[PDB]
Amino acid sequence: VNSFSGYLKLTDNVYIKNADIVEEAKKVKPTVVVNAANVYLKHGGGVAGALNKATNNAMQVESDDYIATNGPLKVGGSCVLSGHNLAKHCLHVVGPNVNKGEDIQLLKSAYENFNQHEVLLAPLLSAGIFGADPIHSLRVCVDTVRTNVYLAVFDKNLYDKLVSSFL
Ligand SMILES: COC(=O)[C@]1(CO)CCN(c2ncnc3[nH]c4cc(F)ccc4c23)C1
Repeated sequence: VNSFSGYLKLTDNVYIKNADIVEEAKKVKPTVVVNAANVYLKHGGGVAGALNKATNNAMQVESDDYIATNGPLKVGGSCVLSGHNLAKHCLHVVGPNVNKGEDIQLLKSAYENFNQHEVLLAPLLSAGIFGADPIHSLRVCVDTVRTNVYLAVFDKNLYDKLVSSFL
């Protein structure tokens, strides 16, 4: 038993809700919140800009030190950093950005990072400003993640569509 509430169950291990991940994170304090990161951990907009704003820019400060030490992430890769006031940990995962021409097949590799964590609160990778089809992203999520994932979908219209079209 865990503290996530109001989710619809899609599969044995995947759950979905219409929610603001920042507010969902603020109430649940999950062990892991996933950020829709880029390779530079520049949290300017989308989910990343919202999560970072909710941390009063502490996420960005921590991220800049991470990059200065380690260099950029790989597309499809991830790193674990602090969850600040939102979660114990933040798993920064880089899905491919279609608006940069990145290979959508890397989306499966991106979701594989979730399997290193037993339970996660997450957005749909490569959705939103990353330019992928959220329905495809949901399919890859279901077919790749084996751990327990609670997907927060900000847009109510999109949430309803994802549910109605789910196979
Ligand atoms: C149509 O696709 C989308 O909604 C996205 C657009 O890039 C992709 C994923 N995403 C989010 N997903 C779950 N919670 C979210 N809270 C947010 C707060 C913000 F200020 C901005 C975005 C989100 C957000 C936004």
